[PDB]
Parts: sequence; C-alpha cells; structure tokens
Amino acid sequence: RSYPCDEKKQVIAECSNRRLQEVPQTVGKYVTELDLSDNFITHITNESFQGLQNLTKINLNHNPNVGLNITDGAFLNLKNLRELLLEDNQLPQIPSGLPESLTELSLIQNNIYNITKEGISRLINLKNLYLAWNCYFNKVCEKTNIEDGVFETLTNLELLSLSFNSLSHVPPKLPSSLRKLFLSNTQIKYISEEDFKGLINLTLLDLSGNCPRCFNAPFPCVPCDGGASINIDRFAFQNLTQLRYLNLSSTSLRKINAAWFKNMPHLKVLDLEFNYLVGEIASGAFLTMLPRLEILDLSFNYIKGSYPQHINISRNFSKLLSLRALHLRGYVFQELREDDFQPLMQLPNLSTINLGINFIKQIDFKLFQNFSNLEIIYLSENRISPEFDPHSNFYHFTRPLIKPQCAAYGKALDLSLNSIFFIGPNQFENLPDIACLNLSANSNAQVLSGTEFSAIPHVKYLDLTNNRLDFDNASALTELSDLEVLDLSYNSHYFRIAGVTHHLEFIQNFTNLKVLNLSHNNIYTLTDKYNLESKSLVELVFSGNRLDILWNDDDNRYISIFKGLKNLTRLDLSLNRLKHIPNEAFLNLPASLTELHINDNMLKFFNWTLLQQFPRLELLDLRGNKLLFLTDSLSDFTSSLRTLLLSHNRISHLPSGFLSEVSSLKHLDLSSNLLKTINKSALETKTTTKLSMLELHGNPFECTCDIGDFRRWMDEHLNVKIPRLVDVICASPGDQRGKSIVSLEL
Amino acid sequence: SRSYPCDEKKQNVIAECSNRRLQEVPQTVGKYVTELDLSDNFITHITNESFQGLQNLTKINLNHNPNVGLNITDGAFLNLKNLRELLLEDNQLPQIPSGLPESLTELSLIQNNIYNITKEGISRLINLKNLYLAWNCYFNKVCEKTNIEDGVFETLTNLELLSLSFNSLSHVPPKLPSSLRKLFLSNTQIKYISEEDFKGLINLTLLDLSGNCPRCFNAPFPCVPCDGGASINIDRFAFQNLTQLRYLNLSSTSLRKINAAWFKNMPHLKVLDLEFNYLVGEIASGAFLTMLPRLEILDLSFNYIKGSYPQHINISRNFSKLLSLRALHLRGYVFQELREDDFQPLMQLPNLSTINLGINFIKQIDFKLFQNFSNLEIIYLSENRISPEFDPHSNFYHFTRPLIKPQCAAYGKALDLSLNSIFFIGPNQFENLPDIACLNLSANSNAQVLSGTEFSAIPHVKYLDLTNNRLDFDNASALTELSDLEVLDLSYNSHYFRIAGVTHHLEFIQNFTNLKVLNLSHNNIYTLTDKYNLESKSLVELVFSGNRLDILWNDDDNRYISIFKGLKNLTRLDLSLNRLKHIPNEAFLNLPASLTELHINDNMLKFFNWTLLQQFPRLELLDLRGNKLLFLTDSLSDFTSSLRTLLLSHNRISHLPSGFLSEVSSLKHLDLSSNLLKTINKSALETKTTTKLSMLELHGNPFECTCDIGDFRRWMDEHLNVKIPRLVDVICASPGDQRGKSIVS
Ligand SMILES: *[C@@H]1O[C@H](CO)[C@@H](O[C@@H]2O[C@H](CO)[C@@H](O[C@@H]3O[C@H](CO)[C@@H](O)[C@H](O[C@H]4O[C@H](CO)[C@@H](O)[C@H](O)[C@@H]4O)[C@@H]3O)[C@H](O)[C@H]2NC(C)=O)[C@H](O)[C@H]1NC(C)=O
Ligand SMILES: *[C@@H]1O[C@H](CO)[C@@H](O[C@@H]2O[C@H](CO)[C@@H](O[C@@H]3O[C@H](CO)[C@@H](O)[C@H](O)[C@@H]3O)[C@H](O)[C@H]2NC(C)=O)[C@H](O)[C@H]1NC(C)=O
Ligand SMILES: *[C@@H]1O[C@H](CO)[C@@H](O[C@@H]2O[C@H](CO)[C@@H](O[C@@H]3O[C@H](CO)[C@@H](O)[C@H](O)[C@@H]3O)[C@H](O)[C@H]2NC(C)=O)[C@H](O)[C@H]1NC(C)=O
Ligand SMILES: *[C@@H]1O[C@H](CO)[C@@H](O[C@@H]2O[C@H](CO)[C@@H](O[C@@H]3O[C@H](CO)[C@@H](O)[C@H](O)[C@@H]3O)[C@H](O)[C@H]2NC(C)=O)[C@H](O)[C@H]1NC(C)=O
Ligand SMILES: CCCCn1cc2c(n1)c(N)nc1ccccc12
Ligand SMILES: CCCCn1cc2c(n1)c(N)nc1ccccc12
Ligand SMILES: *[C@@H]1O[C@H](CO)[C@@H](O)[C@H](O)[C@H]1NC(C)=O
Ligand SMILES: *[C@@H]1O[C@H](CO)[C@@H](O)[C@H](O)[C@H]1NC(C)=O
Ligand SMILES: *[C@@H]1O[C@H](CO)[C@@H](O)[C@H](O)[C@H]1NC(C)=O
Ligand SMILES: *[C@@H]1O[C@H](CO)[C@@H](O)[C@H](O)[C@H]1NC(C)=O
Ligand SMILES: *[C@@H]1O[C@H](CO)[C@@H](O)[C@H](O)[C@H]1NC(C)=O
Repeated sequence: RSYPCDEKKQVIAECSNRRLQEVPQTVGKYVTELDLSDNFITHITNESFQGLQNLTKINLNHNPNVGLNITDGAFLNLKNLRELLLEDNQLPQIPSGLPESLTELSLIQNNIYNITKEGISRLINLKNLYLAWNCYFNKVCEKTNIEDGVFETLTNLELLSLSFNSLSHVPPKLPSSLRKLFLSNTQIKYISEEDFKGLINLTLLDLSGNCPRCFNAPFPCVPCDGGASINIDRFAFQNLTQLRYLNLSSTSLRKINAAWFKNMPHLKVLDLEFNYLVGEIASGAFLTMLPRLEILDLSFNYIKGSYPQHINISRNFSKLLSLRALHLRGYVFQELREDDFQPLMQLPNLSTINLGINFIKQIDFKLFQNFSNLEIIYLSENRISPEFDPHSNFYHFTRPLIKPQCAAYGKALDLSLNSIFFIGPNQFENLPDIACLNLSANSNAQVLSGTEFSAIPHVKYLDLTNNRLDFDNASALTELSDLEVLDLSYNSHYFRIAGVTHHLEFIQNFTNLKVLNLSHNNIYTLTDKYNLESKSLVELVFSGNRLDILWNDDDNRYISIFKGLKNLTRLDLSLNRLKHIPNEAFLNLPASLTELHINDNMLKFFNWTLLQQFPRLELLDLRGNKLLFLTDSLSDFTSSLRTLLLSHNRISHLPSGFLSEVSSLKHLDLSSNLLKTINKSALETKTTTKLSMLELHGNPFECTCDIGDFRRWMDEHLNVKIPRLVDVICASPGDQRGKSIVSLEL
Repeated sequence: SRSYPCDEKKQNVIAECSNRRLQEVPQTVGKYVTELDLSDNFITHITNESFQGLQNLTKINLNHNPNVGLNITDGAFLNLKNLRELLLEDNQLPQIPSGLPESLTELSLIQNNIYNITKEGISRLINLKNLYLAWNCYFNKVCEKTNIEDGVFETLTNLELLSLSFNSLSHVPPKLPSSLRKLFLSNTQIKYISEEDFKGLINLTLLDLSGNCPRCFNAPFPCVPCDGGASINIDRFAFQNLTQLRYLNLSSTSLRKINAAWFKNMPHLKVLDLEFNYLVGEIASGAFLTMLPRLEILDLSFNYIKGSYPQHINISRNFSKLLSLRALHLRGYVFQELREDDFQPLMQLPNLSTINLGINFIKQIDFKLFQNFSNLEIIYLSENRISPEFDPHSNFYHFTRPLIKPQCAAYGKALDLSLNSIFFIGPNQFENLPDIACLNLSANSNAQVLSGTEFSAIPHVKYLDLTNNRLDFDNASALTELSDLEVLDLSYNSHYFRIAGVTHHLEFIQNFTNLKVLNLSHNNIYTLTDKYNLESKSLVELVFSGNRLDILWNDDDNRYISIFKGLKNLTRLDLSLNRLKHIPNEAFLNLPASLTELHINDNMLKFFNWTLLQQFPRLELLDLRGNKLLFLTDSLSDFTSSLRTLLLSHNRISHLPSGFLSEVSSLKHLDLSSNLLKTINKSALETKTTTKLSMLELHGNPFECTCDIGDFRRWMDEHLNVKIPRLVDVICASPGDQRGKSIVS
C-alpha cells in the first residue's frame, strides 16, 4: 500500500494535490513518472529525488500551491529524466544545471525574463520547449531578454513556444529542426523575410495577437500605434513549404497578401479571427491560393457599430475546393438569402457552416439544400424568429459545435438560443433530412400537437431544453416516429402551475425512443394519465422534479408512475426532495433496472429489503442524503450489486457482518460519513469477495487503540484500494487530530 | 446557569424547546415558564409525571412528536390548572385522549388518526373557545368515517370556533352551540345542506363548505366528485338565520347556479370565495350579484369551461351593483382578448382597487380600458400570452401571499406583466396607461437593446422589475427616461453578459439621481466595454452576487480595480457567490469608504487582509460566512472601532487568538459556528477589558471535551449577558465518551 502516492501500471506515482511539504521519501522502485503537482513544496535539492534514478518524468506544476526554491544541479543526477514540468512555480530564472537527457521542458507561467545559454543551450536533446506566459497583460514584469543564439544549439528542437512574453522582434538563429513555433501575443509588429527564412520543416506558425484588435477585449490589450495592422514582408513566408497551420488572429489585418501563400501548397488550417476583414471577405484574392485548405476561421471581423442587411461572400470562395469547415461567427448581419451563399454551394467537402452570434433575424432555409454534403448547420445565438488555460486555444473554445451524441445520427441543425417562440406549419420546409435538431433556449411556449415536425419527420435526437413548453396535447411530437433521444430539461414554466393541464401521454407512442430527459421540470402533478409508459425506453432522467409530492403517503395516483417503462435500465431520481420512498412505490420501479440514482435527496430511510425485487441492479447511488443505518443482511437482498455509493450521509456505525457474503460488490464508497471506527466483523467476509475499492476519506476517525483492527485489516487486504489515504484523517484525540490514520504508532 | 435545553425569553415567559431531538420532556424547565413549545422532537410518551414541577403553564405545544406514535395517559394533563391552550397536531393519535383539564380554552388535534369525537373526550371541556379537529381522514389515507357522538358539542356553550374540515362526515353534525362564530366543514363529503343544519347559529360570521361535491378535473390531490359530477345541494332557506355572515367559502362545490335567495338575509357579506365551480354562465348573468352591496372581495377563479378558449370574457352588467367591491379575482377563466367593452360594468365601482387576471392565456389587451376605473391600485396580469404538504393552517384553494411585492406596491399603482411574451417593447406598448409606479416585466423572454425611449409613456416608474429576461445591454441611455427610478432589479439577465465577444454597457447607471437599490445578481458579469466602473451619486445598495469578480479582479488585469469606487453613497454591498479565492489588496481598498455592510459570503477565500478594515471607519457588519479562511488576526482593534457583527460561520478556523474577544470593543455579534475549533484556551477568553459581545455562535465546532474546556465553561458561566444559541448543537466531538454530549453537560 503506497503512501502517500497512488500507484498504477498504465508506472505512475500520482502524488498531486495532497498538501505535501516536501518531495516524499517513500515512493516505489518501479516508478518512472512522479506527479507532484498542486502541493506545498518550496525546496528541491539533489537529495530530494536521490533514491529515484529510474524516473523519466517529473511533474511539479503548482508548487507551492499559494516560490519554488531549486538548487543548481538538483535534477542533474536523474540520468533518465526526459520530461520536466515546472509550470506555475514563481521561478525567477531558468534553473541551472538541468540534465542533458531532457527531451521535454515546460516553464510556463513563471517569472523568467532571461532566456540564457547557461540555462538552456546545454540541453541539446530538447524536442519541446515551453516558455509561454512569463510576461503579459498587466502583470508586473520586464521585457523578455533572449540571449542571442541560445536556441541554435538545440538541433533536434521541434516545438518552441514563447507566447505571452514581451519580445518585440522574432528571435534570430532558430534551429531548422522546428515543426511548430508559437509566437502569439509577443508584441511583435514587423515580420522581415529573415525571421523564418531557414525553417523549411515548419508545419505550424502562430503569430496571433501581435498588433491586436483591442476593441471590447476581455483582457488587458495594447494595440500597435493607431490600431495599425501587423506588418508582414512579402517574402516572410517564402521558405515555409510544409506549413499546414497559420494563426493570424487579432493582428488587425485589413488586407491579405495572396503572395504570402505562393509557396505554401499544403495549407490546411487558416485562422483569421478578430481582424478587420469584411472587405477582404467580399473581394479576397488570397482564396485562389488555398486550394488544399480544409478549415477557415473568419470569426469576429465585424465592423464596430455596423448591422448590415446582408453578408457579402466573394465568388472566389468557390476556389476553396478542399474546404470542410467555414467559421463566420460575429460578422453581424440581418438576413441570409439563397443568393448570398452561391459561392459556397458547389464545394464538394464543405460539411460545416458556422454562423453563430451574428444577430441574424431571418434565413431562407431552402438555400441549405442546394449544397453537396452539409452535415452541420450551426445557427446558435442569433435573432431568428417564426483565467486563460495556457494549454488551450486562446481565441475560442474547442469543444465540438454539436454534442457528438447528437451529430452521430446524421445531418444536424442547431437553432438554439434564438427567438423561435412558436413553430408554425412551414417553419421547417425546404430543409434537408435533419437527424439532429437543437431548439434549446428559444422561449418556446407552444402546445405541440403532432404536426410541427412533419417536414422533417426523421429527427432522431431532439433537444428542446430551456423552453417554456405547454404540454397540453397527447399527440405532441408523435410525427417523429424514429425518435431515439428526447431532451425536455428545464421546461418547468407550465409544470410548476397546478391549475393548467399537463399531458405526458405521447411518450408511449414512440417505438425507438431510448433516452428521455425530464430533469428540472418541477413535475408534481399531471392530468388524467398518471403513468409514464414506453416499451422501448432504456434511460429516464427525472432529476429536479417533485416525487416527494407525487409519492406523498396520502396519494396513491403516482404509485406506478415508472412501472410501465418496461425496458428501463437507468433511472435518475436525484434532487427530488425525497424524505422517504413508500414501499409500494419503490417496488413499482421497473425490475429491469441496472442503474438507480437517488442521490442529493433528503432520505432519512431506505428499505434495503426491497432490493430483492431487483435482480439486475448493479449500481445504487444514495450519495448526499441523510441515511444513518446500513442493513446488516445485504447478502440476502441482492446478488448483482457491484457499486454502492453512500458518501455524504450520516452513517455512524458499520454493522458487523455487513460484507457478510456480498460477493458481487466491488466498489463501496463511505467517504464523508460519521464513522468513528471500523471493527473486525464489519469487515469479515468468509465468502469470496470482489471488493477492490473502498472509500473512507472525510470520516471523523477515533485514533485510539480501537483503530488497530482496521489498520491491521488494511495490511491484511492490500488488494482493496483505499484512495486518498492522506485524507483518511484522525478526528480525535487532539495530538492525533490531523494525522492520517496510517501515520500512527499502534 | 443558562437555561437548557430550552431557550428562555420574555414576551407579553416563553421556553423555546423545539426541534432538538429531545427523547423526553425535560425536568430542567424553569419553574417560571408559562409557555412550553416542545414541537418537532422525539417524544413518544407523555405521563402525569412529565410536567411534574410545572403549575404555571398556560400553553403547551407538542406538535410533530415523535418526528420519524405519541402515547398519552388519562389525566396526564389535568394536574395543570392554568393550561388554556394545548397543541397536539401531527402526533399520530388514535384517540382524543382522556381527562384533559377543564381549564382548556383551545385544543388542537389536527393531523392525527381520530375517527371518534365522543362526549367522553369533549363534553366536559366547557371552557373551549377553539376546537381544531381537521385533517384526520382525507384523500387516500387508510381511514374510517368520522363518528360524531350525538350532541357532543352542545355543552360547549363557550365554543366560538369549530373546525372539522378534511374528515369524512356526510352531514353537518346537529346540536351545535349557538356561540359559534366560525365553522369549518371543507372537504367533509357533504352533498346536502339542510334547512336545519345551521338554523340556531345566529352568531356565525364565517361558514366554510368548500370541497363538498368537488370539481375534480385536473385536481392536484385525490379528488372524488359527487355522483355525475353533481353540484352541492343547498336548501333555498339554508342560510336563513345567518344574518351575521361576513365570510362564505363555497369553492369547489361544483356550482352552476347561485341562488340569489341564499343572500336574502345576509346583508353584511364581505368575502365570497367561489373558486373552482362552473360559473361561467352565472358570471355572464348573475342575479345573485344584485344581492351583495357590501361585498368587498369576490373570488371567481378557476371556473373555466374545460376545452374552451373563448374570444372574450362575459361580465354581466349586474357586476355594477357591487358598490363595495375592493378586489375581484378572475384567474383561470381562460379567454383570448380583453376588450374595452368587456369590463364596462366594473368601471364605475368606486373602491375596486385590485383586478386579478392571472393565468387566462390572454393574448391581446386593450390597455386604455384601465384608465376608466375609479381607483385601481393593482393590475395583476401575470402568466398569460401578452406579446408586443398542504399546510393545515393555510388556505387550501390558493396561496395567501400578496400579488405584488409590498416594497414595489408601496410606491403606488402597480402593473404586473411577469411571465408573458412581451419579448420586445415597441413604440406604443404602454400608451394610455395610468401613472404606473411599479412595473413588473420579469420572465418575458425580452432580448432587446433598451435605448432610453421604451418607458417614455410611463416616465414615473419608481420600482422596475426586469428579472429573468435576456436583456441586451448595448446602449448607455437605457432606462434614462425614468428620472424618478429608485429601485431596479436586473437579476438573471445573464444571456448576453456570458458572451465575451458581444458589447456590454452599464454606463446608464450614473444617470439616475434618485436610484437607491440596484440588483445585478446572477448575471455572470465578467467583462464590459469601454467603461469598466460603476458610478452613481445616489445608490445606497448594490447586489452583485453571482457574477465573476474572480475574473474582473484576476491578478494580471488592472482594469476593474476601482469597479465600485464611483458609487459614492453606497452603504450595502453584496459580493457573494463570485468564486473569489482572494481579493487583491488594492481592489479591496477601492471599495466605498461609506460602507456600513459588506457581504463576501460563499466564495472560496483562503486569506483576508484584516489590516485593510482600517479604511472603512463606518463598516458595521462583515459577512465572511462560507469561505475557507484559516486565519484570524490577533490585532483586530488595531484595525476597527466600528464593527458590530462579524459572521464567520462555515470556515476553517481551529484557533482563536489570545485576547480575541474583548479585542472586539464595538463587536456585539460574533458567529464562529461550523469551524474547526477544538477549544477556547484561557488566552482566547483572557480579554484585557470586558467584552461588549451579546451574541456568540459556536455550534457545530469539533470541541474537545476534556478538563481542557473547563476554562471556557467558567467563561460561559460568568458571562450570562452573552447569549449562545443552540447549546444542544454546541457539542463534544471528542473524546468518546463523549461525542454528542453538549459541552453544557
Ligand atoms: C375558505 O375561506 C376562508 C376565508 O374566508 C378560509 O378561512 C381562513 O382560513 C385560514 C386557515 O387556513 C385562517 O388562517 C389562519 O388564521 C390563524 C389565526 O388568525 C393564524 O394563526 C394562521 O396563521 C398560522 O399559520 C400561518 C401560516 O401557516 C402563520 O403566519 C402563523 O405563524 C400561524 O401559526 C392562519 O393565518 C383564516 O383566519 C381563515 N379566515 C378567517 C376570516 O377566519 C378557509 O381557509 C377557506 N377554506 C379552505 C379549505 O381553503
Ligand atoms: C492559433 O492556432 C494554432 C493552430 O490551430 C493553435 O495551435 C493549437 O494550440 C493548442 C493549444 O495551444 C494545442 O492544444 C494542446 O496541444 C496538445 C496536443 O498535442 C494537447 O496535449 C493539449 O491538451 C492541448 O490540446 C494544439 O495542439 C495546437 N494545434 C496544433 C496543430 O499544434 C494555437 O493555440 C492558436 N493560438 C492561440 C493563442 O490561440
Ligand atoms: C439529459 O439526460 C441525458 C442522458 O443522460 C444527458 O445526456 C447524456 O449526458 C452524459 C454526460 O453527462 C453523456 O455521458 C457521457 O458520454 C461521453 C462520451 O460517450 C463520456 O465521455 C462521458 O464520460 C459520459 O459517459 C451521455 O452520452 C449523454 N447521452 C446522450 C444520449 O446524449 C443530457 O446531457 C441531459 N440533459 C441536460 C440538459 O442535462
Ligand atoms: C435584488 O436585491 C434587492 C435588494 O436587496 C432585493 O429586494 C430586497 O429583498 C430583501 C429580502 O432579501 C428585502 O428585505 C426583506 O424585507 C422584508 C420587508 O421588510 C422583511 O420582512 C425582511 O426582514 C427583509 O428585510 C428588502 O426589502 C428588499 N428591497 C427592496 C427594495 O425590495 C430583491 O429580492 C433581489 N431580487 C432577487 C430576484 O433576488
Ligand atoms: C386555467 C387552465 C385550465 C385548463 N387549461 C386550459 C389551458 C391549459 N390548461 C393549458 N395547459 N394550456 C392552454 C393553452 C391555451 C388555452 C388554454 C389552455
Ligand atoms: C459579434 C458582435 C460584435 C459587437 N456587437 C454587435 C452587437 C452587440 N455587440 C450587441 N450586444 N447587440 C447587438 C444587437 C444587434 C446587432 C448587433 C449587436
Ligand atoms: C474531399 O474529401 C475526401 C475525403 O472524404 C477526399 O478524399 C477528397 O480528396 C476531397 N476532395 C476535394 C475536392 O478536396
Ligand atoms: C444545444 O444548444 C445548447 C446551447 O447552445 C447546448 O448547451 C447543447 O449542448 C446543444 N445540444 C446539442 C444536442 O448539441
Ligand atoms: C429494449 O431495449 C433494447 C436495448 O437494450 C432494444 O434492443 C430492444 O429493442 C428494446 N425492447 C423493446 C421491446 O423495444
Ligand atoms: C414579478 O413577477 C415575478 C414572477 O411572478 C415574482 O416572483 C416577482 O416577485 C414579482 N416582482 C415584484 C416586484 O413584485
Ligand atoms: C445618499 O443616500 C441617502 C439615503 O438614501 C440620501 O438621503 C441622499 O440623498 C443620498 N445622497 C445623494 C448625493 O444622492
């Protein structure tokens, strides 16, 4: 049982976020990677790691966790160290006498303003060198000094990142080994033809945020004199024949010199966000130079204060023969016509068009059918009617446009966050065969009645979340006979009113429906039909409703509410304010359940016996309740249960014979409870057990001699992992107070 | 000592002993006690020895015992000669128990399992004024009919209030005392009211017959109609001698016809609740309207015809005979358009102040119609379609809470248009309205750019509610037409705020010369355009809860460092729920010097620079609850002379500095509950002077109960002027024995 770290093969010592004061001295021989991020370590000496020659990767990010002291040659011993992460350590300098074995070194987010030869030029094996985010924004720092020729000695260097430092010119004498070069936000105003002249291997170049476009910047932003464009010499890119990625976002570009791409036949991704390129999108000589380009990002090039009637796309867009994705967020215009996108219509591979955040008031949807294979039509965040992760893209989020669960079904159309407050009879005509539709957050209050989706009747995943839907007709959505996933979360507006009717009967009319989400609808009363019924349904999410009201002891109408979900395997009843479940109501839950969540309720009572009616239940989640008794006879009540989740309850005593003969149970979580001790027969199985994971952190353990039968049990069963031992802590007595229980003389 | 377990206070001696997990009555009750509240504990037995040394009790409350039956002997109570009032609600009692004292003037047996009202239990108690017997047999509880022993209430000739509602009776019991003022028989399974059921009750001011022959369609509880969904049947002459009736409740009694005859001899009738009947026909032609010239409140709500969405509502011209009507509630009638002509009858009523039309799915309104009334104060149009468990002491048919927030309605004429679809306010939206002072436009899906002209037709609005919209704050003259605005709620308009790349402008704030309260809560504010500071000469309160001051004040951004400094008159600032892990010194120092109240609760603060309080001489209250602070300063009075309340509950303090209390000086209230304290060392309570503390909170700390805590107990024994709530929850964590034993024992 490793302590304090958590070990595994995958051979990694996970030692992060554990209030460590110093490199622990207790780590296994077979360990090759040590992760000590997020601790309180302030010193590193050549002792620190002395009995650890086999380490190939150390991670010391974020130490002390709110300046790390490192002795010259501290790691110099570690003769197999390939990767050293020293991010966010308040380091005032590159550490002296780093080992030559390093292929990877990260000094992101430090106070290093001097990039010296003593520092680095030594380390001739480097492939990846990260020096970003040392001087930036309103931080108190100095201009970055790069010793001349410091990088030329690193002749296998492939990735150099110096972003978010004050450099003012590209540094000279860079090794021709380079594949990727990040120079974003370095306050460079001029690129000469010398700067990159030798880098014949470069696949990526990032010059974003030099001469930034500052208007409405969400960060401290300093533009070049007068808002000036960055100045890029005609021949600056002439020997960059392998470039596939070019980031020129926020460089205040008004004009794109086509000749920049004369010698760049492989360009795949061009990022041109936050520029002033309305004019060049209408004209655009440079589009003829990019016949292999697959992704083009021209987001946020809107003219301050303008709201043009229409968008203006050059005919030269038809020359982007390989184009797969076109991002045109934040251009800002009122109407999209069939004609305005003619140049895009013959591109064979264009599968994504993104027009989010343009305040578009109207669109001629028939246009979209005139395309070869659009798969994703993203119109989120428009007007349509009836603090910076260093390792992430700085100019936008990188999560996919459409949830992949929805996109997997086919053609997707995302109309979320609009003003489509009522769906009328022709709203969806002239559309392609949409498989995935997002109407989330449209302030939609209509009564759906079985015809609104008849022009796209093959929708398979329908997102209707965050509306105000009025469920006053039993034929709602029944035109969608292939429906597989229906999300109705956050439609509480009408559900919360007792006096209006509420019809959930249409659920039974689907033959392929597998997942239904009814969460946060405040459901506590229904009209006429009190049961949910489906033959197909496999997961129901019912969190954030009022079962406590539906199952009131004095009302029997909802006693069978879920029973007719004949195929259900997964049911989520969290956040339903449940004090107790009536025995009849619990026994009327579908017997096909394999997963049941009743967490974050106020349960003061669970009848363990009724599990006997649930021969397939593998997971029971009772976290975040107020339970205070565990049955002593669980072996009698289930033989399928694998995982019991009982953290954040008020369990004070673990009964003797609890494990009894529960052979199937593997994961038992009893963290954050009121356990003062565990006794021998609470632990005894005479059977063959599968238990491998047992969570006990956050209990107020009594660290008298009564704790020894459990300490002994830990040694007796090293096959059972107890995570976060350093959080398995002595409450009493006061000297023991704050001790981990394993750290005690018994 | 200090009283224990109960809290003792004086009012009009009350001993609050509620909700403490008491396994039994204490024998540590102050012999001076007159009112004993023991509700919501785990008491399972009551005996003749339970209240042994306790003559002086006039009132006992034992409701909700045991929390999850209560067992009470014959005459456990009669030894209490001064007991007038005895509350035994929700105790799962099989029986009106025996030998209750003759002194009783009030007895409550609401919410038990009693189906036998016998002479044996009830008829000896001739001093009763109020007898509450409701909610023993109802809905789908396992349940026998209520047997009311013949003439069992006739000897209680002091009885003014009898409530038997929510029991199965089938008829009004006969032989009821003529002293009755108030009679509650709602939901008792009565289908017929006879000539004879009320004729000796010439003193009745209130009769409740609601839920007899209920209208059951879409009911939120198990509801059983009368055969054929038939109406309650009430003899023509049933109310003949009810001359004193002020209040009649006939809700949910399936009425289609109101016999104007029922009111012939009811000249004082003031409130008539007819909710949930079938009265659309009567409302259209009601002869009974001519019988009610002193009616003040008429509730006709939820009388809709199922499946009908009529174009207009049909108000009988007879409504104009209700010359005393103050309020008219017509929710849930259901109709599409309100026209000027529809309400003609109402318009010459002198005192009609409240018109309520919530939940009618109305689509179009002729707003100028409202000008034509005498003095409308409240125009409640919430929950429509306008475009550009059951507490036994509550009213069962609706909530009683006000229709308009009092703070808003205090300014004058109120118009509530919350929960509509007024997604855009256009040039004439508000023409021909009266002079509106309080305007509620919450939850209208409104996403427009407010530009300073949208309220021009009601320029004297002083309380504006705009919460839960999607407002696009892109123009610095927004709202500036409202020169008299004092209160502005912009909570939950995060839609556009959360998007970094659109413009956000709050400069309009400085323009208001009368603005006192601004609520910007839960807007997810983390970036604004061009102007980064909030400025106002007048503003007194700003709620900035649930935004991202963690981003606005991130260490490498100086832009928002004086965000709140231009609020020169501010005294209350709320900065809770902003995810703050630390406030930078300078940003703290730039908070208004006028502050008297600062809330920085429910953030993640690890450190607090106490020294900085030196800049806030008026600061009286500091709320740091729900953070992660480990450190208290040892030199507080070096930094404050003003602080009276310091709230520190739910932090990580496990040590109090030497001298800390009586450092306090002006400090009246210290809350240190839910921390990590093991003791309070003599040092901590040492105190150079004598503490000014009157309240100290310490419960839910993990105290170590060894002779190490004697110091503190003797501190506690000395200073009886320092109250400690919840001593039951001031608990031993260690050793064991004894955890869970209060440090008081
Ligand atoms: C039919 O119509 C009549 C109205 O004409 C209605 O009668 C009202 O019933 C309620 C009880 O539901 C009475 O309200 C209570 O009155 C007492 C004493 O004045 C108060 O103590 C009660 O307050 C308690 O609870 C309150 C909230 O739960 C708390 O504020 C407080 O702490 C108290 O513990 C409560 O206000 C009301 O007095 C009568 N009206 C008259 C004029 O007597 C009746 O309820 C209707 N029937 C149905 C079934 O809805
Ligand atoms: C300008 O555009 C370039 C090219 O698109 C961006 O390069 C991309 O940068 C991100 C984050 O800096 C890289 O992601 C990270 O890299 C590795 C993947 O090997 C992964 O371990 C991390 O989780 C993280 O995903 C991404 O690799 C990189 N793209 C390529 C092809 O190298 C760049 O970020 C943009 N510049 C700015 C300031 O936004
Ligand atoms: C309504 O309920 C549905 C169904 O539970 C929610 O969608 C589901 O969301 C979970 C994420 O919480 C998805 O699980 C994830 O799958 C990915 C990739 O396969 C995996 O990496 C994650 O570890 C996790 O397993 C699940 O796929 C998804 N199901 C579907 C069908 O989309 C939905 O999010 C809920 N809606 C709201 C508004 O909360
Ligand atoms: C937005 O902020 C305002 C100002 O704080 C909120 O209105 C205020 O709400 C508080 C309650 O949090 C009111 O105080 C209470 O008032 C009653 C009446 O005296 C009293 O019984 C209580 O002791 C308490 O003091 C305060 O009066 C009120 N102020 C105004 C001007 O209305 C408002 O609720 C917030 N809005 C939202 C949606 O959260
Ligand atoms: C007060 C509401 C009574 C029953 N009712 C009427 C409804 C409705 N439920 C409901 N849920 N929606 C409606 C939409 C348009 C017109 C009428 C209705
Ligand atoms: C991507 C938008 C750039 C700046 N901008 C344009 C806006 C706006 N912010 C904003 N907040 N609202 C708008 C409403 C209508 C038309 C344009 C805008
Ligand atoms: C389109 O993409 C396909 C990959 O599915 C590829 O094989 C083909 O080269 C591309 N065609 C053009 C014209 O770029
Ligand atoms: C729909 O849009 C909302 C908001 O833009 C987003 O949160 C959600 O994931 C989207 N749904 C799908 C299925 O992509
Ligand atoms: C039940 O669910 C399974 C998925 O496990 C599906 O294949 C089967 O068709 C469903 N049964 C019915 C009757 O729909
Ligand atoms: C406005 O309407 C909402 C929704 O009905 C309500 O919660 C809020 O308190 C009302 N505001 C005022 C000021 O009365
Ligand atoms: C400051 O606030 C007080 C209290 O509302 C008010 O009386 C006074 O007029 C305000 N001062 C200014 C300059 O607006």
